[PDB]
Amino acid sequence: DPEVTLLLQCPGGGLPQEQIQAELSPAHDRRPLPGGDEAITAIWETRLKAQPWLFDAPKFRLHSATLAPIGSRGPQLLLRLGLTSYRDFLGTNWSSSAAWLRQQGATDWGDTQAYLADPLGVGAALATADDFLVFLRRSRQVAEAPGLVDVPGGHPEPQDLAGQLVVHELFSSVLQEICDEVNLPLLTLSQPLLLGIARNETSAGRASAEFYVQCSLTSEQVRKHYLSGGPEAHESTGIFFVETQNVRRLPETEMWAELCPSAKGAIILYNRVQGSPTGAALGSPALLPPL
Ligand SMILES: CS(=O)(=O)Nc1ccc(C(N)=O)cc1
Repeated sequence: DPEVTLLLQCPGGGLPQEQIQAELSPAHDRRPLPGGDEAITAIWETRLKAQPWLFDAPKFRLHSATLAPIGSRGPQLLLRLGLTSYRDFLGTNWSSSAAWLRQQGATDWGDTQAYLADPLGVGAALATADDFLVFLRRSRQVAEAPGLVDVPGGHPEPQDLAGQLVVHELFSSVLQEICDEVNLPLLTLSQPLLLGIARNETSAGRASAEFYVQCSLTSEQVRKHYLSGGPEAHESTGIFFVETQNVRRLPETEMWAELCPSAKGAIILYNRVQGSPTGAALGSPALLPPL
């Protein structure tokens, strides 16, 4: 699967908020473009002259993530974060010359991402009480991945001492994205666990944090809540459910070619981190069928 690369797989079946540190520093920001940031301003001006209702918004930028030695006490992950914006994304990762910026970053900084906005996404493997994962169909009229299958998520907007507030906003934002798009009550959702980080190589390597969330409602109750909002309550055009039993072999199905890269990342990390049992009981042939 060339359109997705794993940057991080979390240990212990996934990390809770209390085990993650963030360092938010201007040292983690995008580098100014070789010919000046005027090229981003020019793309933005041109876009507003066709769509004058568009607005900019701040975003978190992922610089890097370091995992502690496995089995250790204390914080298990450090996230190095800077700040970016929707405007900087449209002028870099979304630009037709994004591959040229990646090559110049390798040359100048030894870092393919140095000249890229790289806004941080969040996504969820959302499981129902009757053991299904939740999937959403994208509109065929949108600019990125039209008509493809997605999972719930988004790109969080800002507002270990500033750090712990940033980790809280990341975990908070995946729950808020589930409530806004699936129309679920917040009290039906578990605290999220971080499964890992995946990169979208079709969007010049931008990364998404992928989380596991468990809902106390059944698939039928989740569908009712989603539909009861009506067409204006969601950006997606449909919802559907796959048994967790069948998610194991999803990359061998015709569904796999319809999944957007960030949803592929969520399902690969769910299979590696929540699936794949390590012990004798769940490992037994009747419970883990070979092939
Ligand atoms: C049309 S989209 O599928 O919502 N794609 C996006 C990609 C990046 C950003 C960002 N973090 O600036 C926001 C949205």
